[PDB]
Amino acid sequence: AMDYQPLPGMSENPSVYVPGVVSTVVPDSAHKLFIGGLPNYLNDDQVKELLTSFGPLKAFNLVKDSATGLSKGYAFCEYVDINVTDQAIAGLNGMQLGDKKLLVQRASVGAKNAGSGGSGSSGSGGSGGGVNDAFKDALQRARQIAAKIGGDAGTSLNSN
Repeated sequence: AMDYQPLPGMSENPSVYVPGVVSTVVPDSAHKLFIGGLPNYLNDDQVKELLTSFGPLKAFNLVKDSATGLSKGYAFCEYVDINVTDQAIAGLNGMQLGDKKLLVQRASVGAKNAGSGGSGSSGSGGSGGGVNDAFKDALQRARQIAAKIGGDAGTSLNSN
């Protein structure tokens, strides 16, 4: 048994009462983050602990292979805190966990992803001050939870 059922009338919880928490399909918006270069053995739930560390997440849609059923190495997610997007992406881009680092860029409804030529400018500064640079705490958290799960060999859904 590996599922979450809330108790109707007994605690509404902070933000876990919803079974299937964080939408598995992320509605196309400008606060949609694209994470590329992530381990194929990490899916939405497992990557949540890395991404949600910076702010509250609303939806998480990993690119999953339809052939055999594993992560394709990329994911799309959106912060409910639309403001946190700019800070989180600035802190999470280049997130280096062990020997693998993720490329976190903006999907923006299939805009261009980081621009890379005109469409990726006007942001070369004014990031220091608002970004909480605790990627150390996020790293430790993520890597220890990844180890806790055993690299997709268990669960960390402690919802009781």
